[PDB]
Amino acid sequence: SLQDPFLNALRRERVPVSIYLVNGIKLQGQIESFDQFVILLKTVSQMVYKHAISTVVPSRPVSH
Amino acid sequence: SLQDPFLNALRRERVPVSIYLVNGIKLQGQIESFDQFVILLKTVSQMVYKHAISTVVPSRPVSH
Amino acid sequence: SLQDPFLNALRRERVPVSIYLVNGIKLQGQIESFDQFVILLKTVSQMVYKHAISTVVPSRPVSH
Amino acid sequence: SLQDPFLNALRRERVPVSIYLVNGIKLQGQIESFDQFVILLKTVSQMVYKHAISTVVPSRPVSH
Amino acid sequence: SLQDPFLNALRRERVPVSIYLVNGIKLQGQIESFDQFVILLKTVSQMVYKHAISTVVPSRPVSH
Amino acid sequence: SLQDPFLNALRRERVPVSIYLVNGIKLQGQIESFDQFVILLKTVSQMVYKHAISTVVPSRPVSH
Repeated sequence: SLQDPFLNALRRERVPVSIYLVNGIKLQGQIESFDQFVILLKTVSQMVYKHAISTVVPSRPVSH
Repeated sequence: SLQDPFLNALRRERVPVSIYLVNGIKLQGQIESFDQFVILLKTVSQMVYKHAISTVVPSRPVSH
Repeated sequence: SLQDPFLNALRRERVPVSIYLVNGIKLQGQIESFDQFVILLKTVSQMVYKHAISTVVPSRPVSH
Repeated sequence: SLQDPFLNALRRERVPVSIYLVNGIKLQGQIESFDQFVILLKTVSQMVYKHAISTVVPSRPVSH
Repeated sequence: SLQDPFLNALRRERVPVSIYLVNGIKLQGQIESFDQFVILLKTVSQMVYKHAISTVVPSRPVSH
Repeated sequence: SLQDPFLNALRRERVPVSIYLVNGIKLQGQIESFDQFVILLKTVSQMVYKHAISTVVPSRPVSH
């Protein structure tokens, strides 16, 4: 109810984001797409499993 | 049955909280919103997956 | 079938407990309440996600 | 289909076991009881969440 | 909705991939097959549980 | 759809396997049996929770 509109706003607005993983790695890029279980983060797109994500941090505020 | 009224009390009362992640990071801010799987924590709001959270600690006691 | 009566006994008897988290932290306090996914542990009550808990250890034996 | 008869054999036969947790801790004792999500391991009984367990190792072979 | 066509594209196109695990290990190979819970990664094929995967990174862009 | 025939092939053929856990431990033995949630790995058989497994690696290729 909140997750989907937040991720969709980031995707639609092409906002650069930081995705912090539970193991301490920081990914950065734009959300190309997402589904129930994964986020596709744009050299290639990488498929990130949500279960591995701790936080998604927009580079700037977004309407949601 | 307990989680939702606790989080809602924190959100409604705008109580500063600490969210401790399973990987040892401490986040701090106010709960803007939450749903089944995520908490939105207010420079930007960040989307925190519950699966990554160990504990939510209010800065002061809250009615719940 | 076992979890609920065990936690309820600890709550009802107000037994001090240690809650060990998967990341190695030890929490201590009394169980105020619990639900499907969280335990509320009593300066403030903190909301502990069960997914982050490894073991719940009573400070003394309890009827269950 | 395998988990329940294995755990029940350990419980019924009162076999000492080692329960290794995902965080590297080793617990030892006898299985008093178990349910869908937890194992009760016998100074006090401690409630171990299965999600925190990596392996259950009997101290000797058991019929199962 | 996104995961399955992405993995299927990698499998069909036999694209070398890197599979990063939550514990920091990097696996490399070609996706032979996958199902709801596992990916088979091609000396032998190894069965990788999705719950252990953080990211799947194609070695080159793929139609999806 | 893939996991069950792979594990069954390993079990039926009694192929030595390595089971790598998410915490970095390596287990070795033969799969005696498995179910939805656990694998029984043959001094004693140990019960390994799948949630703790990262990869299952056959010692030699197997029909599947």
